[PDB]
Amino acid sequence: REVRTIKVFTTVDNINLHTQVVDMSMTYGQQFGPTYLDGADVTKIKPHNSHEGKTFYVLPNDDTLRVEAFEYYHTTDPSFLGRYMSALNHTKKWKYPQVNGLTSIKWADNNSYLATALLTLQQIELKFNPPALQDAYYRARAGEAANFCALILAYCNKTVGELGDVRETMSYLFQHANLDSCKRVLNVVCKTCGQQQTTLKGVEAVMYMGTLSYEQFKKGVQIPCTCGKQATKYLVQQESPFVMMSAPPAQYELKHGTFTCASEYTGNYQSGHYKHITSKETLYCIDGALLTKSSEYKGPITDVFYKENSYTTTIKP
Ligand SMILES: Cn1ncc2c(Nc3ccccc3Cl)ncnc21
Repeated sequence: REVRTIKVFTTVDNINLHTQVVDMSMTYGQQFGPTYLDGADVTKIKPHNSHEGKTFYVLPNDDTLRVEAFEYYHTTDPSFLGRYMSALNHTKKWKYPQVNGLTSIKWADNNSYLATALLTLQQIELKFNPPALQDAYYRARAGEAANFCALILAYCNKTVGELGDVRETMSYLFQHANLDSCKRVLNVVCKTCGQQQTTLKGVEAVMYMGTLSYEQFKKGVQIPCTCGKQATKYLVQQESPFVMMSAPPAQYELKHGTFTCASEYTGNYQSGHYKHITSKETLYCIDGALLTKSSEYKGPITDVFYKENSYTTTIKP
């Protein structure tokens, strides 16, 4: 019969704010359904004076919100916002030191794979299609990386605390990147079967699993033919700002100025730790918040990133 009310804003995207007047006697839950304040689940909290004028996230439960959510995130996955908020609640508590002019993450909750991915993303040319991802990437480049990390988690369907794979993370993120112009032309040659050429576009044009060396891919790599015998696969043409070469972790020597950055993986599928090696004026090894320099580097490398623009082979088949 006596009611206290505050004004708050609800949103799915943090750009379109929708005015609400809420009753302080009931929970946010009772009023909006699942509600979050800066990542924290406030579904079962009651509105408080300090809340007046703040923005709360809600799940998209009307047509306007569904459209906004889709336009912002480019996903219709009903669990997405929940998982993002959940992740954000953890990532907002992590530390993001500047290390050698790059935003890193101090180790917490098995986040070594995310630190490595975050560092990599700052050194290759990539534009994301979902406004959420692109906005968050710009802020992460500027030093505020908590949202970006939470979004990477939500898009890769990974929970805070779980061991992650960098190659898999890059692959999922790449699905949301504009890589439509990227083109790869391959040739596979059999002394018996002949020469078979393949054109790839998009994510598949910038990724390779089986060798770390971009040079080796240009020169030719041995693979089975349908004939049963050994054929040569080699890169004919590449049009992309970068390429990613991956392989199961093995001892490998990184030579200064022959690549942009690399992932080191110590461990197996059940446990392990990533470190990031970048080529600048010398070799930097970024391990979360820790930085070491060296002229040479030899370690279990699993991904290497190289710069590219437009490459044509000099091989005449
Ligand atoms: C021997 N081994 N252990 C892991 C692994 C791998 N993927 C992976 C999975 C989880 C975390 C990190 C990575 Cl690199 N790919 C190839 N060989 C691998």
